[PDB]
Amino acid sequence: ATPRLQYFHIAGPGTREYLSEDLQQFISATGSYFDLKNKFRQTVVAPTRNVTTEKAQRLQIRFYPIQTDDTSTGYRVRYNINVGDGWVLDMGSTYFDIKGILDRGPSFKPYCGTAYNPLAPKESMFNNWSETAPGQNVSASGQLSNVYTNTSTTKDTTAAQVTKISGVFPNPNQGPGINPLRQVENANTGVLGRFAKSQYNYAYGAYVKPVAADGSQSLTQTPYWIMNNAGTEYLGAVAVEDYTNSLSYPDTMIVPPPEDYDDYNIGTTRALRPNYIGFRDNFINLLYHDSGVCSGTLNSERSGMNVVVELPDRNTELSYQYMLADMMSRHHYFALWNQAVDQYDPEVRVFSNDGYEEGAPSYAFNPEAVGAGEGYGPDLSQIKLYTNNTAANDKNTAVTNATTNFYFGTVPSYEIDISATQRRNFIMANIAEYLPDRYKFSISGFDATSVAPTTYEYMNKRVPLTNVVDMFTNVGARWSIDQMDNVNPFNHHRNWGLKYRSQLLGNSRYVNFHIQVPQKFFAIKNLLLLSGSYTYEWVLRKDPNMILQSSLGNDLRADGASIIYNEVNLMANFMPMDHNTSNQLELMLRNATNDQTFVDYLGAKNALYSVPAGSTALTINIPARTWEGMRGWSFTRIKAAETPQLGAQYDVNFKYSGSIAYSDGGFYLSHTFRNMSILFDTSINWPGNDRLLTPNMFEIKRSVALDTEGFTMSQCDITKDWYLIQMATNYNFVYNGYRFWPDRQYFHYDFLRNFDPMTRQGPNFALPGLFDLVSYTPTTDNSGEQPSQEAVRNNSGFIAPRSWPVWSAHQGESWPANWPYPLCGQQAIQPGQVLSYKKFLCDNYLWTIPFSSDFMYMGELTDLGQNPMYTNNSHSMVINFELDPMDDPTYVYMLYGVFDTVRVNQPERNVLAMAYFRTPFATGNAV
Amino acid sequence: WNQAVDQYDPEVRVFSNDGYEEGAPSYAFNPEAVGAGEGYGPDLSQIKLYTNNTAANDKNTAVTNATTNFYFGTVPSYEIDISATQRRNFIMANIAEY
Amino acid sequence: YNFVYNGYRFWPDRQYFHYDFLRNFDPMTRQGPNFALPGLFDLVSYTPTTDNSGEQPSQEAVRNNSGFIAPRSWPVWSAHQGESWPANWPYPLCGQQAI
Amino acid sequence: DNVNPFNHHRNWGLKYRSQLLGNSRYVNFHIQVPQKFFAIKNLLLLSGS
Amino acid sequence: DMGSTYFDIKGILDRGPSFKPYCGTAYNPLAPKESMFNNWSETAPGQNV
Amino acid sequence: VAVEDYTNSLSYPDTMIVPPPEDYDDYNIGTTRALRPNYIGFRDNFINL
Amino acid sequence: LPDRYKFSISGFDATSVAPTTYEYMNKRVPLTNVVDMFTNVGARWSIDQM
Repeated sequence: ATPRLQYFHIAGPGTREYLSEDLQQFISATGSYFDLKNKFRQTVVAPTRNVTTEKAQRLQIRFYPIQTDDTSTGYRVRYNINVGDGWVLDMGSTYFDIKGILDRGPSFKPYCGTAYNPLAPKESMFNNWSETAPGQNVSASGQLSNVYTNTSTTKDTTAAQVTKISGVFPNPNQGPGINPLRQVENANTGVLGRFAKSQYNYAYGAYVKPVAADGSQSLTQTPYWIMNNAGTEYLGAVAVEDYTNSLSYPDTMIVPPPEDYDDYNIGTTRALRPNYIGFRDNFINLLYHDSGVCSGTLNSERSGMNVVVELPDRNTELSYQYMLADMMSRHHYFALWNQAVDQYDPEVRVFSNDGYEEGAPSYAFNPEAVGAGEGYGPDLSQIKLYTNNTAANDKNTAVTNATTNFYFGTVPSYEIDISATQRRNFIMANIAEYLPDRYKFSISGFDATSVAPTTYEYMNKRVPLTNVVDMFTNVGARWSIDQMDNVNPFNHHRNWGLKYRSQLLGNSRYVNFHIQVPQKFFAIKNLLLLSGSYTYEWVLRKDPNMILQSSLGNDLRADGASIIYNEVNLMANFMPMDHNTSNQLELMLRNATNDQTFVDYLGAKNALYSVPAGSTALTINIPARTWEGMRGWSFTRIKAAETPQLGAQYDVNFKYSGSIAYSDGGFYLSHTFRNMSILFDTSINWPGNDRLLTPNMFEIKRSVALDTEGFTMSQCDITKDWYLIQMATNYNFVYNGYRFWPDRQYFHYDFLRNFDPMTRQGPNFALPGLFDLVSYTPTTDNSGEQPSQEAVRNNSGFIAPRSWPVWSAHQGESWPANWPYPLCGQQAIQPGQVLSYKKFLCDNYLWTIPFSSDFMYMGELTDLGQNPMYTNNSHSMVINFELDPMDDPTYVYMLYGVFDTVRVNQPERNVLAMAYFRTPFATGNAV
Repeated sequence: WNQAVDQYDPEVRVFSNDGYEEGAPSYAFNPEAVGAGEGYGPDLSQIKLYTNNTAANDKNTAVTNATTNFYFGTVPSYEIDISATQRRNFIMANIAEY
Repeated sequence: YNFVYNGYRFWPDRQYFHYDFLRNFDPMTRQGPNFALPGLFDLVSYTPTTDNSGEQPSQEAVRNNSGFIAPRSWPVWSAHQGESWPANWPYPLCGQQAI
Repeated sequence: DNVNPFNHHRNWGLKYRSQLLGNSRYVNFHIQVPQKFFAIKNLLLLSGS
Repeated sequence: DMGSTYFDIKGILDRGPSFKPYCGTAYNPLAPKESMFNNWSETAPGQNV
Repeated sequence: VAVEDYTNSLSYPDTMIVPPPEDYDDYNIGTTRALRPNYIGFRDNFINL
Repeated sequence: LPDRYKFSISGFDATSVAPTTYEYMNKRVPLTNVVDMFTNVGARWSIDQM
């Protein structure tokens, strides 16, 4: 409070108490148009007393396990958090510092495409050399680039280069080195090259590990002479290296032609499917949460009873996902808690087929501007240039030696439309490659039942059908491919969150990971422990499918993935606040009238109801209950293959490593709910007041083709009833008018941000014309040939055959396309020959129904949750579903509305007691 | 409410002519790596391969039958500047068209 | 962000600042081959010859995109030349044939 | 500069609006059009006919 | 309020020859990097050409 | 044939010649590349003005 | 890339012009192997030379 500081308002009183009172009224009055409040400084002074100890105190304490007890399924660690008096510990700052060794398995490509000769054409060959015995029957094809301007008819100019052949001198990188190739003479140039003796001659992805520090892929180089039909004339030399055993094709696969074409055709080489095997969002599935058989244990010393009890019907991971997404936007990337949300490519899921950016005719010209590619026109290779006679208007003088090139026509070029070429490459690799297995076929060397359908090389060696999706697939419609509307979009190499999460571990599969995992159990997520000695043990998963997330969802255990935890230490930060006040703080927190209370953010009992493949309906009957504070219902359906056994130490039937929609918020099956009904008693419908347009059921969607009375809103098949339910729940205003609500777009799990209605038209088949020339059923035979796909004849001569795998070389001839019936234009099909396909996708939403009498949010403890007709009187509801029938077993992830709270009471030193209470479902059993 | 505001492309209205992304000379090669497009240099179509003699530094033995093509020079290719191509197609189909 | 003892968390309230911590703090990780081993010859050279000539023959040891780009000793923006060849430099850090 | 920039195929709003109806020129459209007149845009009508 | 006071500066700026406002070139940009614009090399008109 | 003398009337603005090495200086002209894109605008907030 | 990872183009020579000049930066092509497609092919990794 020095007067020198006070004069400049650095440690002075403050603006409100030193300015003239009239001035404060003036600046406030004229504060909306003439702001003067920034011209009078004010400084906020720190407490500077009774807030921090001078005692030598550790600011950040590392806790290392007393006991470990490693096992094959989990990795337990037992800590002992000693909090002295005057110390106050927040478990919000507690986390597990985990460092170990991570093997992400060979099924891990951190990059699309290949790294070896990426610019090489797929069906290229690296200077072939195929022989039976050295010097015996030999076949060889390659470019001979290097020149040495030899004087021929003798060995001296050639043998000099041959003596250099044995080294790296052939040097495949260097070529002719002459820019005008026209200037070189055929008899005074010399020929050099370097050929490879190997099996599987493919330039694309060809890798031969070096043996010396200067290129030198091989140590033995037998030289061969090049001579014309006569042996007298010396023409060139050849270097040959044996790559039969030294050659490999990492991150690439051979796509052979069909079995009838296996001979006299080597097919093409394609890079393996990119796969990212990084950790999951927020380190989900890394601690044994939600498991009552292998839970953690936090308890004090005086009170030996464990205060961390976990139920198999709660969801710790998903609750954190919802809590964090409401706390902040999910597009923020926080690498500490590995906070990278699972996000697909919006251009890939809802495939807005807008054709392609049709531009001017674009060509690829010669390296020079002179040539005769497809040399139509007169030869002009033997012409003679004569000087003109301006008086006689004719030739007068012949030029002595006119060395002229002088070809005919424009620059020889090959035409490409990149905007269409890249469009099909985008469609057929970011969309086609992720089709379901039922729309794929083997590659003429692969056989089913040899490996499980959840392995990496199974997914690589099954090319999708080329007509189920292509450039013509609903050419003008923003339409998510209905063939993959039920395919997990987060299992995609464009999943930027997982893409970031995998690259935080490195580009190799041998990762010495060091990570920090937050505590997520709601009772101890933000617990503020007072003085005392606490022991807090927790067990960590070792399942590669659980702890690691693939971008393909393959079985990581079957792909050799594994993890070893070396050190798992517990970090805690302690405020160095004055012991005279922290004991006061801990004493006003030991007082029972003011003790910590924590709720699970999800607030939902979690029940998974099996729905088999062919089934389309599900009945959820429940025993008699009081529903004393129920919040409502939330439900989506999750594939059983993507959902682990609940409360399982180690799930053996779980052979999937993509995005577990149960654990995280990666919901993608909010569609495929036709309708649902609620009956609290055997026959008492919950709405039961003619609230809805269909009072006895929650008709989520109805087909617009069969629609007669309407009941479809937002230009899709969702119903008026269901649309009102969602907007009323999330946004609290439907009776004042439907509107968009930008205040909740950040939430990443609300309705409007991801409710995507789409519409296409499609030709009406089963008509005299309109033959539906696209086959969706593969022949599921060993050969990589699908003749049923050869009826589309689009891009006929410019793409690979439709029966062939897509990534094979093009062949055919230009031919009028026949398949895509023009739905628009002046040559369009008849208006009676078209249909409508109103549809909607809604990802990451998890449909909610509030247990509120007007469906509008009016408090966490809803309108009817305290209505003493349910609270006082027992009821046993039955919930009836009908769903779009899928082809694989799925659950129906039904989330009720529960008030799962904890009252943490710490009456004495190191006496810790937690009381758990859940209002509708207090017993927490299997329902 | 069919709420989708009319959005002109800002890169189209105010044409910020930043040229094009000039990289290395881009080349489109033959489907194979072997070809004789613009067949400059010696033909090498009727050649015969001879085994070497290390001691004599010369030809010693002819190969029985060498089915080889052995074209001259680098891999035949056509040069295309993708970035300039896209820039012009963008201009003509987005600015010149309208 | 004035809160560390209650737990490390992302703070979206300061991501506009253009000079705060979490906006521009970018951790990254790579693995790389371990050279100074019997194999793994480190076929990339980082020291140019520093001569008047426009040739760097020490760069000719990567043999990747052999017949499809300019020679590695040549300036990058020269015409492509060479012959197709299996690449040797980039040691596979992943996949079946990973080191 | 004096040509309507919203009459462009890169009109993302218009592209979305046209794609909401389908890929054909033959549309069995079903839409919900709001009321915009200010007197009755937000009028709270009491009981009555 | 000197918050509104600024300097209305106008003058002649020469940014120098070291100024390319655009990546790439503007003259035959689609031309291949090593092409020739229809060569004609001679010693004298009608001589060695 | 039409021949025009551009010996002194021709220039290569915004482009530079990237010649091959001296071992390839003859019998090869290499390629040409545009100069590095350089923007010489003023600084942010007219800093250092 | 830094000047220490570049070289002259067989026509340009150092010490002829200041290193802080434009045509010095133009006429110094960088080394092609220090940064290329294969440079940490799977890693989100800022180039340690940059």
